[PDB]
Amino acid sequence: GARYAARNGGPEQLRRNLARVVGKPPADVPDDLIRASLASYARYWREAFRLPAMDHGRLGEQLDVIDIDHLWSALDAGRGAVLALPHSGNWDMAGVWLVQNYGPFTTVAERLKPESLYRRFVEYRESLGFEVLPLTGGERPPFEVLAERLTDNRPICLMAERDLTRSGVQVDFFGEATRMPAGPAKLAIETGAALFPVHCWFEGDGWGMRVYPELDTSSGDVTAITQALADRFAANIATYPADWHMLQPQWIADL
Ligand SMILES: CCCCCCCCCCCCCCCC(=O)O
Ligand SMILES: OC[C@H]1O[C@@H](O)[C@@H](O)[C@@H](O)[C@@H]1O
Repeated sequence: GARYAARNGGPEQLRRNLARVVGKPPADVPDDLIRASLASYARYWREAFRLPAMDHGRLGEQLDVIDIDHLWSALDAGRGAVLALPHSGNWDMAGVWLVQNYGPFTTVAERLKPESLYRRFVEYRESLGFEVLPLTGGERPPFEVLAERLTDNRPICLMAERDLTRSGVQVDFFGEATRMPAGPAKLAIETGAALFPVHCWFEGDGWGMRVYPELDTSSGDVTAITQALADRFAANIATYPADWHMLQPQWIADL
């Protein structure tokens, strides 16, 4: 019921999510923003098609990342780093930038059906240089392989603003209840890795990317950490609202 509806969407569900971003009823969401959001949504897929075929050496030299030194200094400190970002802009282009300026990083992939579809997504992201760990059905437990990368002073990247299963962390998101994955907060606690909020967007015909100051994981409270994670994502999504490709149900109430 809710698990099926939670993996559907389209322009109608997009309006309901952007309604929270702008703070207006669904019918009052600007028609120009919906068009910009669908246009941004189309661009990611248009780029995801040709991204494995482009000159990644060019992309790494010419694209920039705001406050990238936040990540370098944390890797210079031997701590590892957790990069948690929302589904905004082109994050596969951001990974390309990291593969060229640092090297391969690790991530997790939901085991989609059919398997052939899942196989294609692995190939796609592996052809970009990412390490893809199966969230289920794999050889090793995903949470524990990632923890090894973090204590090994390596970066992992997690799409970390949506997880509407029984195991999601409930947080406030534009004043309403949603659920986000616990992975990012739990991995910074258990391993001490630096937890950096990350945001990607479309800067004209280019790509905008930014690393934000790492969150305080001193409390060991997954909710308090994930809530600060939600606060940062909401602050960034509000700046580039059209570049947030959330056509799926996001908030608990819409299920
Ligand atoms: C310094 C900024 C670098 C940001 C690098 C972002 C790379 C993220 C790539 C994520 C690919 C996997 C997306 C879906 C995974 C899932 O289902 O959780
Ligand atoms: O975050 C997971 C989502 O990532 C997007 O880039 C697409 O590949 C979706 O099919 C997938 O469900």
